[PDB]
Amino acid sequence: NICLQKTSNQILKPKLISTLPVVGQSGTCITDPLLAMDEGYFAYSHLERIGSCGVSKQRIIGVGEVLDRGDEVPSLFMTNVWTPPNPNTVYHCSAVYNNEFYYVLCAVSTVGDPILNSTYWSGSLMMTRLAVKPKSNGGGYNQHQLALRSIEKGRYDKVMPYGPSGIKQGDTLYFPAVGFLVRTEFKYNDSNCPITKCQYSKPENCRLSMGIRPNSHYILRSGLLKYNLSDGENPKVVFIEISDQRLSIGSPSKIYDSLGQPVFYQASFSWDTMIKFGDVLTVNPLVVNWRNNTVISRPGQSQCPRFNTCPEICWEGVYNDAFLIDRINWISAGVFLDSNQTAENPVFTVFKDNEILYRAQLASEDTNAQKTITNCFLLKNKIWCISLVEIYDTGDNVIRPKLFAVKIPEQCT
Ligand SMILES: *[C@@H]1O[C@H](CO)[C@@H](O)[C@H](O)[C@H]1NC(C)=O
Ligand SMILES: *[C@@H]1O[C@H](CO)[C@@H](O)[C@H](O)[C@H]1NC(C)=O
Ligand SMILES: *[C@@H]1O[C@H](CO)[C@@H](O)[C@H](O)[C@H]1NC(C)=O
Ligand SMILES: *[C@@H]1O[C@H](CO)[C@@H](O)[C@H](O)[C@H]1NC(C)=O
Ligand SMILES: *[C@@H]1O[C@H](CO)[C@@H](O)[C@H](O)[C@H]1NC(C)=O
Repeated sequence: NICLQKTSNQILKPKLISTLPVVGQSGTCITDPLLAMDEGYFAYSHLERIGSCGVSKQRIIGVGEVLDRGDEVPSLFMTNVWTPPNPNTVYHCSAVYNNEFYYVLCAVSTVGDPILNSTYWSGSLMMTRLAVKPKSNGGGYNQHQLALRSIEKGRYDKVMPYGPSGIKQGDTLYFPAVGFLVRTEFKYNDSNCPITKCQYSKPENCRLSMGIRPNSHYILRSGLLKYNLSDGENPKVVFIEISDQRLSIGSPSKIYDSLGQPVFYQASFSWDTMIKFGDVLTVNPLVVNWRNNTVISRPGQSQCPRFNTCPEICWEGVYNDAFLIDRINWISAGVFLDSNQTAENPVFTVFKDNEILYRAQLASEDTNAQKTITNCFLLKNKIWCISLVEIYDTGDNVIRPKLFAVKIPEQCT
């Protein structure tokens, strides 16, 4: 039982918790965060850059346990850390937990960020497996690279992990992903671009905004990468595209279990800026029963600001996910930047489709903030959420992820 009523009472008490100590050291910038959680365990990643935010010094990928720290508040206890040999080659990591291991799928690139340099990326992927409870002298039990024998990608030129975390269904893992499709092969009817109440929107705007520029070589299509652990000695990776219902440019996404059923979140990196999430009807093919949410959006720039609904040509926005905490009433929780066109003012928010119930400001109105990743769970039968929030210090000119733990209150006063 949680508070189901709208209230201005400050019933949310966010607690500042803390994975690694380097996150705090002066002289290093911490970027490209990942946080994933399942079954009492977590996976975490960041890129460390000496000085500017840059020149990569170290990629860390670690796993551990989520535990009560001593005073009934959960925190993260790191258990097993891996450092890739060249931090300049590893991009877009994504984590799924299964049967005592976390599996982490990343892109390997000798040509930079594959999203920004798509035409030259080889499409190379790597899969690393990390024991959540390692063994002293555990060799290939503690950390192990898995051989990817084959990547099934259909009509797509390349496919890639794209989002912090996914789900397992038995022996099969599903990572959030994106497919690179040659723009000339994209099948789209401009009549489907919804411009009826949008006098300035051209019919072609949906189609042109399916890539990061209107004249891009590729369009981006979100979906899943399926990895079945029982599928022979070296399982294949299979791309599953998201359906064309409420289609938005392929963007960082998340699939997660909540209350026994999966939910899918897709970041709004274009003109469709109201929150894109909902229960998954089928995983393969991927169909999402998108919420008709009228209260949660995200900051952008001039053409696609917060609350924008009209088709425009734009590639802008921020990843601020939401986690379902009550299916019977469809109530969710996340951290959203309360601003129209600047990445500012992170607020922990509990909300329904057409109603914000209650909230708590995490910093100040002028606090610059960016990516937010929220996961909720039970601790002694009380609903807790942990949110990673990138806080940008404009004075210091440095981004650092902060971790907050918030108990969802039972009462409204
Ligand atoms: C982008 O791709 C080209 C392809 O050869 C490469 O030369 C260049 O290094 C890449 N740019 C960055 C910033 O990595
Ligand atoms: C294109 O889409 C519209 C959707 O209303 C449909 O009426 C039309 O028959 C479609 N066919 C085309 C563009 O070939
Ligand atoms: C995974 O692989 C096993 C063995 O081939 C098969 O029995 C099972 O149906 C597969 N599951 C999925 C979801 O593909
Ligand atoms: C959202 O709205 C559509 C109509 O555009 C409706 O068909 C669908 O059922 C609604 N989704 C919900 C309630 O999850
Ligand atoms: C932010 O955007 C909304 C919707 O267009 C508008 O109502 C509101 O006035 C804007 N806020 C500010 C502070 O300009």
